[PDB]
Amino acid sequence: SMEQVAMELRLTELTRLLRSVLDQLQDKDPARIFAQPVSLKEVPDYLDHIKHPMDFATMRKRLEAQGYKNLHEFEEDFDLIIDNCMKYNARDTVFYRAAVRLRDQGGVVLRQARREVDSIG
Repeated sequence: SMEQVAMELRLTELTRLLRSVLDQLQDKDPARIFAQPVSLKEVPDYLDHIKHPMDFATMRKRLEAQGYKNLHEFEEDFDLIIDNCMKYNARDTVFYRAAVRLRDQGGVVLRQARREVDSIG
């Protein structure tokens, strides 16, 4: 149908916008602390602590499968990255501090993307 195509074009554009948003969020992690999943070889007990792991590579895979339907779902995953880290690592750690900085710096980027997604529909 012609509607299903029109939808598919919107999803594609949302995917295009969320791709730029992801690139901007990931620039705020220059140390690449959140680039890849926490290693289960190197942190064997991780899943006893964190029930829903997340990282930028895993968000990228979902993004390119057009698996984000709206900005809310995308933000849930970003928030997992941050909130997982702040629980698993203690306050006086390079890792916790990196998440606080990503949260603060990403907020600005997420603030504008919400307006762009409301604006462009």
